[PDB]
Amino acid sequence: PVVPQEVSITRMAVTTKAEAEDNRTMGRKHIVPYGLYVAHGFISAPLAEKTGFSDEDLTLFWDALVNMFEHDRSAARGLMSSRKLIVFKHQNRLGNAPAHKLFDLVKVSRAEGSSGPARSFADYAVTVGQAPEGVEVKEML
RNA sequence: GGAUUGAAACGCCAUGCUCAGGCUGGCGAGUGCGCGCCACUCAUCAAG
Repeated sequence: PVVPQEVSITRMAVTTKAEAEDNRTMGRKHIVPYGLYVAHGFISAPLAEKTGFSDEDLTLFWDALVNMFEHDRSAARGLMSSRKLIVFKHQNRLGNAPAHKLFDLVKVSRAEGSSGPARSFADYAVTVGQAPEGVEVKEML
């Protein structure tokens, strides 16, 4: 669970002449002190065959995922980054094991020496179990 | 391999809590109160 913090901020300039008539406005800004998010995804090769999604497209997709947040900087988003990317590659065109059982292999738990609310990625320990025989595990990050 | 009222779908761009203000002015621990009254080191033991 995350506990967003509300930050009150002020601005020197007023926007309208009406409110000018002592001249400052107070706004607020919502931030998550820290949070680690898990995103699942699926790529269907049979659908790709119907639209030409090729291997160069897949490599570009992995590149986007690992570099997704590098160009999305803004005043509101703070610092976001991709920490880890596990890819399960199936031998067969359609799958070889149930997806939900593969997602279970990625265990995310808190480091041993860390207590209290998490404030950095170092407070978490992430491990990947052994995948079934028909699936290959790749760690792009 | 035609159709999961489906297929596609950012809440998003940005914004000083600031400018400043002695905890101060001053107030005896002080007046006083015997360690003191007594009590043998002593009764013996060649020098070789």
